[PDB]
Amino acid sequence: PIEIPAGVTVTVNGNTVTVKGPKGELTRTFHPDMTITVEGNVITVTRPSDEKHHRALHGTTRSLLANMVEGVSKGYEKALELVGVGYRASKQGKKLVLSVGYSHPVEIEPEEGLEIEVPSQTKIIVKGADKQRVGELAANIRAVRPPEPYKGKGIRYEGELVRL
Repeated sequence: PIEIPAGVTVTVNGNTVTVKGPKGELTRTFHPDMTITVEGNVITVTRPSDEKHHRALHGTTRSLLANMVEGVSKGYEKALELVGVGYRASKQGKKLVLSVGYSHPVEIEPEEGLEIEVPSQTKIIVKGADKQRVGELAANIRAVRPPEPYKGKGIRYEGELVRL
């Protein structure tokens, strides 16, 4: 079973599961053949048979739930860094404002369930409960102005190896 940490509320309705927590809320549907139940303090997954496809479905369903529980409790994040003189980021409302060498700034507003933090003018942190959506928004930010080959200016992931 999956342990429901504190602060986390799990709701099951047929094949749709909703998990809420301090870091966010996520709703997910699972394979019909799988039975999901909140057994007091733990989430249990019961497969219909012992054939292989079910055994595989069972472990796959279990993992997804575990990660849904990890996301709203612990949350996920991806950091990016700005490299280049005059290149800076700031937070104006829910919006990320980027000054990356164009005539005017680029403003990005995260969708629902996503946050963007700017702890220093050259560091951007994207966070949320869905690891995928976090990965996707950070790739979209970097894509505004990826690192150029001669000097490495642009936006790069925090540990991005971009040798000039």
